[PDB]
Amino acid sequence: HGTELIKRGFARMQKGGVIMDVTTPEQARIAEEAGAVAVMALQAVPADIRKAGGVARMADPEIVQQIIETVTIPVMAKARIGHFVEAEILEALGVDMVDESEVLTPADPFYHIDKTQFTVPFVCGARNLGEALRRINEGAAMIRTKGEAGTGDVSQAVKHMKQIQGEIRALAGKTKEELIMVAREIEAPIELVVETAKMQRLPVVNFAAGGVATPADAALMMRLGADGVFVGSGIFKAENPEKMAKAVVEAVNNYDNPVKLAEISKGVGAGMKGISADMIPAQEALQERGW
Amino acid sequence: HGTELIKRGFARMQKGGVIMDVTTPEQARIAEEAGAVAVMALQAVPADIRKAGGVARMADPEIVQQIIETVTIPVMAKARIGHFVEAEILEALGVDMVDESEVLTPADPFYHIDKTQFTVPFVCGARNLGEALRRINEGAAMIRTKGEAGTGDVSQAVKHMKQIQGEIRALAGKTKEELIMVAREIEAPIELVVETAKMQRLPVVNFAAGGVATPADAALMMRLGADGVFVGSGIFKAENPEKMAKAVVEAVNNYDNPVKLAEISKGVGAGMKGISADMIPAQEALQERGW
Amino acid sequence: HGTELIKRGFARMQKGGVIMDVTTPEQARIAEEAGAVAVMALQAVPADIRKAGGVARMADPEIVQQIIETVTIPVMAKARIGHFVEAEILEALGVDMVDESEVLTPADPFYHIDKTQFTVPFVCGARNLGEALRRINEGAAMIRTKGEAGTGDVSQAVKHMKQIQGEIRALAGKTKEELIMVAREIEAPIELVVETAKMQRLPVVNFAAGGVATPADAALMMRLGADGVFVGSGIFKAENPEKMAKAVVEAVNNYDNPVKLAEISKGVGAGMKGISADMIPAQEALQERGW
Amino acid sequence: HGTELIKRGFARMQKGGVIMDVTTPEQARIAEEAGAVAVMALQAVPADIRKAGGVARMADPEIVQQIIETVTIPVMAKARIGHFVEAEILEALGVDMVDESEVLTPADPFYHIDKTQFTVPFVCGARNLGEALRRINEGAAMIRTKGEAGTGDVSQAVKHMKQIQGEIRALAGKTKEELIMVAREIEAPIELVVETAKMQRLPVVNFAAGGVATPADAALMMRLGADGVFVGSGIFKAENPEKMAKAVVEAVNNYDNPVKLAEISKGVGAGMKGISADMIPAQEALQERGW
Repeated sequence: HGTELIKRGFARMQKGGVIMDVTTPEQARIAEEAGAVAVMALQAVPADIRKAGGVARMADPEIVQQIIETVTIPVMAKARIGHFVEAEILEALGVDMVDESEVLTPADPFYHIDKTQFTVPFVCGARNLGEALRRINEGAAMIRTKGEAGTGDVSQAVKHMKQIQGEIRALAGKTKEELIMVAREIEAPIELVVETAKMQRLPVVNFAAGGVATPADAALMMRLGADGVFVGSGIFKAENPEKMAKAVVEAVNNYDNPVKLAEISKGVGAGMKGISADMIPAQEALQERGW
Repeated sequence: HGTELIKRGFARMQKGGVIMDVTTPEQARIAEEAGAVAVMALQAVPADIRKAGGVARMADPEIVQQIIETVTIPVMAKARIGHFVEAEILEALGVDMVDESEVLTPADPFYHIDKTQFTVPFVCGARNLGEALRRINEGAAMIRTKGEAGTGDVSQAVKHMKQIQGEIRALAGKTKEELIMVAREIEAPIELVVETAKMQRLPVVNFAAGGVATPADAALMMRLGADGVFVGSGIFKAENPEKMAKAVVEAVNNYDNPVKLAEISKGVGAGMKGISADMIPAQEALQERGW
Repeated sequence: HGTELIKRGFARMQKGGVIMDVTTPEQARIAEEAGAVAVMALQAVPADIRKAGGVARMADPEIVQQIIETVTIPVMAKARIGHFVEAEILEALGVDMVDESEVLTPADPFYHIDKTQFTVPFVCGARNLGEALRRINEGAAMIRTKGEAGTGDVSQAVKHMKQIQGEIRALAGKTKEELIMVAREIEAPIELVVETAKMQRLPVVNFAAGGVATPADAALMMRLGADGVFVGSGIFKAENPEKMAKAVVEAVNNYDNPVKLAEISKGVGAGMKGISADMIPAQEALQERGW
Repeated sequence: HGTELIKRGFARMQKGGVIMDVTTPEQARIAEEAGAVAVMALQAVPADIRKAGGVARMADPEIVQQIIETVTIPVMAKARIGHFVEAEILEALGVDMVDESEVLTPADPFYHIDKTQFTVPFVCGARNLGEALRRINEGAAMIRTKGEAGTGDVSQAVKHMKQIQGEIRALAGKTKEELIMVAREIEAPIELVVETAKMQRLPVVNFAAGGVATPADAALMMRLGADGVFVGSGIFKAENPEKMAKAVVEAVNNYDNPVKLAEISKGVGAGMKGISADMIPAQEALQERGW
């Protein structure tokens, strides 16, 4: 199987980019022209998944094969939580990274995949520091904040990004006898809590996902310490997907220049009509999945 | 960056005036002719925001650019709570004051902007004396009562205005050992609670907002000690926006002359059909935002 | 009045020493010969105060005058909480430092003395970081952990010493927006929480008090980061006060040399028969005083 | 410092023996003649500690020096929980093993010693599998069940011995995905829970302590899987310490021969008058210490 370094060397190439979720070959072609670094083939954007309801599963193998033949950038895919056979079918198709999505219906209500047995690197969700460290223990090669997929509200993504980054800053200065106590409270391996405290960052690349809907929200996450952004319903549910796409990609490249950001936001168009994240009942919140 | 005095010298020029919220260049032209002191460009008046629902964001940069070119009085804008990048884009556009509105959807559920790092002065909401003093600590150059935006009921604005002004009157006569105890109960800096107690007023200009719907309500707030009034849905959701506008502006200039106030109120027209503030559930109350 | 620097320059001379509580001139003479740095005149050691009960007050002015004439090292005294007139009488007698003791019966159930109006430096108790910072705000020139006076159990002193020092280590690495949140939770001035976080120690000298009963416990507190130790009932309620005194003084000077510590502990004698700190009801715990 | 193997090679020499707690040189001489493998010097047997109350501490250094000069078998000692300076003084005296006893008054209510920094091997208590694995993580070179010291009731020791050994038997057959779930429930390192499951025993020597009072109880613990027995108040609080001593030592050597055990128990004498373990309130139970 692929060494952990090489899986933690496919996740580092994605730094400072944008990943756009697409459903058809034409949408995949659009994203590549805008300058994206990867695409995420799925049957329907997270906004539609809330609307349609029912049971969501892995995309049809026919679609993921067509997108791959259409773009040159790496292609990712989604699999249900704990469905180690779905992740086997995607890997055989040639995807470069499999995303254990909480958007799709969980298949195993207790366990996640055993990601160390596979070769393709994975990406997993995380709400706090405890969840980030457990996932890396299982072999996750990247982490992305859960947020609230399909709502267009960046309130939840910022909350989870300050929880992960807020805790990692407190670990500085603590003594060994205390870092052992923290590992108990957050229920994380003690080997990682010491590796994190020495580095002051998650030992794997960390992205932002859920609620990114405008060029301003994209550059906000990069100013909180993210290495990139996952943009889904925000672009292709907007007024003009083509214009919004180039704006978001350019926003991440100039997240620290206020003068330029004003230029980008002009003429982009109206964003997706979201849903207030505080309006969603807890039982309906996708973020609650991924124990 | 701009010195606190100059930011606390742009907020003082607005004393004894009216600020009217507008959405289109024509509405901006209307307000200026009525004699207003400033306009607040936004995508939709707070009355529509309740009706439309969804996620509300910063206005389109194209609109704020058009209003600025249309009026000579200063132009303000709104930004979401905690979205320090949106406040960066507005400042680059040339607005003279950015309003951290609780009407829009909060972007950060824990923190507000760090307003001391910017040059354009800010304005922030407040329900009591504790909230007013914390905001000024962060660099707010003006305070306005939250009220209940979009309801047309002046019950909530009066309540919050007697909470802020009622507390500042109790601080007179107290001894140092006691002013320290108050700062604990209201959770405010002790340096400000002593500056307030010596001045018997908020050290920054204070306006009234939310529920002002008639020339009588406008002059009521000025008789409770306000320095001005923020009028939003009240004017342009009324029967005749043009006539209501001149009446409200004239009401604030004669708030202490009963004979004249009768003359102003004649022929103005029917006010906006409001909503009883006591009918709104707490979870739906915009005033609860702005912790 | 004495400048805060000079009061924070009388507290620094006491670093790396032992302060022994004495009741009679002969006990005061004993402590000086053992090499102590100061004595604390009081009517009865904290062990007797629990036994006798009743109301405890400031020592008789006749006693404090006799001790001062007997020793050359500085003489301290105790005063009740909030009794600003008792602290006035001691200062006139010539004591060099007044100790706002929680052992004595509180006189004011809401407020402490206003220690900035006096010239003699003060010392005050503290259970956590919040209490340490409030006391320094009022003008305290030294801090000592409350512990559980008169029990001979070093369990409580260690607990409070890891609470104060444990919190100061977490403050390293935090950002300004977060140090403001901490100051709210611990209810401390924001100016101090930033001074502490930059220094990684309390800005004033910190001692250990309560439960020190053997040469081992004395060197334990110095190994947790204390600058000294307050030893009360431990020495003069032991089998041989003369031998225990020289041992404790020598323990603090060799707290980091295991070979020597064994030599000191040989032939010292039996320590005071203490009381298990977990056996004391909360209403009877002296540490609960000093809100 | 001593390698973990050598500390886990001083604990293995004690297999299949008896360790007798002694207070005076004569008692130490008695135990050696009976054929014991080690002695545990302390100020008073656990039976007296309950009766005397107060605060219990490390023995006088004079006593531990006298016992060592009297016997040829290794000499152990006790230290309070979390008192890393007391364990330093004993090591300098020449003891071969330091016992972090829960019988003595805890000195640190949150943490135990950091036993990896020392050279002398340690022994620590344990009520279940979770506690046994955490202690070994810190560097414990032996484990002994807590039981209920000083009661003479073998009900509690058997309970804890079936908890530790009962859990280790369930771990057989489980899959990796499940051994990770167990490590969460028992809050133990995942590296040890896999080492235990492969060996089907604690990776360090395990003894029995608390409630052993007769030659029958001694051989009962050895039939439940113990490697030895710690006998304290049982022998020297009995009718005839000399006869009981040889009986208990001989019981452990013939724990599996019913015919011989009858011969040993004849003429031994009356055992210590114990206290029913179910009569002791939880707050008074020594076993509750050692979190």
